Amino acid sequence: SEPLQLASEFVQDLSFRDRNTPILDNPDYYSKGLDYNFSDEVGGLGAFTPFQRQQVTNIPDEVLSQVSNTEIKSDMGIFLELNYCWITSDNKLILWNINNSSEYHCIDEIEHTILKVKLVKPSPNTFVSSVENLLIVATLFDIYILTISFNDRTHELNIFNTGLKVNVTGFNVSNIISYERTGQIFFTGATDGVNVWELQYNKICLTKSNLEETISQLEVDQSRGVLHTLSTKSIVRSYLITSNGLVGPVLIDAAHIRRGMNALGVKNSPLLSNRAFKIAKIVSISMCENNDLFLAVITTTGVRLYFKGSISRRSIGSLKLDSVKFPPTSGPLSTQKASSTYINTTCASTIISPGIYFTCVRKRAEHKLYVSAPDYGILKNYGKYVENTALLDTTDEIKEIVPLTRSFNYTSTPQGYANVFASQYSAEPLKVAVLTSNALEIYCYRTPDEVFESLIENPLPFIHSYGLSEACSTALYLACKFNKSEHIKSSALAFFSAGIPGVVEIKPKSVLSPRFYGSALLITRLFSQIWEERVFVGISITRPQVEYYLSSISVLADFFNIHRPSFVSTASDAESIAMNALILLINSIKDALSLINVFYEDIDAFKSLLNTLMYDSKTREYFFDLKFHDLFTPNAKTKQLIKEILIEVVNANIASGTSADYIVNVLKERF
Repeated sequence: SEPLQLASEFVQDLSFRDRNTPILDNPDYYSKGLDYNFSDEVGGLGAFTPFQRQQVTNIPDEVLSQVSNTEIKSDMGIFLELNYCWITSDNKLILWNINNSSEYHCIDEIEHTILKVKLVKPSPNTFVSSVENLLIVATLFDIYILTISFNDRTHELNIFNTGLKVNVTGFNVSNIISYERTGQIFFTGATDGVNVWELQYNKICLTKSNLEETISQLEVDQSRGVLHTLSTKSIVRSYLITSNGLVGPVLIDAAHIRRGMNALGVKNSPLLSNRAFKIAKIVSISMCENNDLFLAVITTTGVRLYFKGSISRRSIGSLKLDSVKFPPTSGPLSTQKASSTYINTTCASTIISPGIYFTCVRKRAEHKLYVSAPDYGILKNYGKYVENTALLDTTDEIKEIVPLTRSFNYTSTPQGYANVFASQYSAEPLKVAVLTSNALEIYCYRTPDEVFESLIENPLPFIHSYGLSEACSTALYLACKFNKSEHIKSSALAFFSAGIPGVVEIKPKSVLSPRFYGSALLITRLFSQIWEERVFVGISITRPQVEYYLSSISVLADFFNIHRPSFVSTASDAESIAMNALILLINSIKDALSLINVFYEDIDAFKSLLNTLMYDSKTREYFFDLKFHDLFTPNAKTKQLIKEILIEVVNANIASGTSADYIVNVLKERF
């Protein structure tokens, strides 16, 4: 009955709903073929284009000039962690900043032909455990380990030799990879078959697979600690990484795959025939994304094969083919079974979590780049799996494809994992780097707001795909959004307030209107990360974060304070009550964040005061377990505690000038 608790309950119900959206992959989603929204032209999907090319950065001349002379071996790649690229020519290695390309560092401490470079995490129990990353360099004779870090002043890259050096003369190292949880480094040699070695550094290398020709790829399941190897004969071997070594392997081969396909009821695909069969790429799947799925296999025909598995303490089960996705054409299974759209697919192809498929196709006429992104909104709105698949701009041969940012997954559980609509505001904007022989190309993911923006003259397909509530939420966002044309803002506001006159109405029925649910969704998603987190530990969130949240909620506060008489003052009155409660909630959140903002002006003094103040035991305990939502909708105890605290911030000389005045204004008004 009380507004703040009511709004709080709404917010929490919606947060629950956001955390429990369908799991990304399920065999039932596409057992009878993949529902594609496909275009073989750049920009062809129009509004629902998942990615757009935003820049092309050439490999700098000053960098290429030091690669000019290369008699034997050249290679290049992207360092996922550093946002740096690298080139090797014979014995020299050059790293260059993706965000600069005037800033480059050479490694000259290397005598012989470089075979492999790799970025890796340090082991937890070492003298270099503090460093962010290690750079492993393997040549014909040695493995060198360097540290890479950032200077805290000139902000340039520091690269230091650790002094670690490992003899690998008869190896010809061909692959390097790490298990990050332990910092273990596994590697292969081109002259040691399918054997897996390990490098330990407290220098020695030891075999793990000694008492299917050679290994072409190593892949680690970081969430489970599983090691997959892909060999030149398209055989996958999986091992459980344990403290006492590798347990396995379990195998996937062409025969296993034929058995699986026949068991799935899908028979005689020309793309999976014994002649046409070869594996381009394998990519592990996190148990956070799917509890059962262990591994995706990309074939040279562009087919995705999904395998489930199971692991115990010292054992690993054989992988079973759970599902298959065929290329798009132009159920549809029967035609997708024989689609040649992705013939042939190269090993530069990859899958970026969650489920985003970058397909590097080489025709026999020419390089084409495709991307397939699951339509998350459709999945959570309808429980239906649809991929938006489009041709991309890149025409040059693709060397590597790597995400430059963290994946925008919403939860760390299969439920709600791919809810990008909930994480669109908090997650880092997804950018994907495509390295070719001439340039680095950056592709940016298009969020719901941009989709709605493309559909500003007619948001009907947005509503159709994503639902009316999401449409109102995004319209509110765009109506408040900074740096937009007046046309876009006024159109978004018009939709939010009136809907589409004569076509779509926004109103409560006898449930509340999608305008209310949209607004509430915005509030819930903005404060998703800090809602259930404790306020005091110092304060659990930094000062720039506090200013961020405060600014955001201030924008919303002003918005609703202005357009209030249109929403407030039986279904209609229920709507009025809910909306009023929500607006009060917004203002309250603003108030709390404002007090925290005041606290952040002299944080050392405030920490001191908190130390001396922190009063029987149950109250200091009640204080240190206060969550942000406890401050957003405070009970009497919280209110009196905060009152006392402010009283001390003023009584003692912490709050300076306008701060303290603002505080006594607060104590006077709402205390």
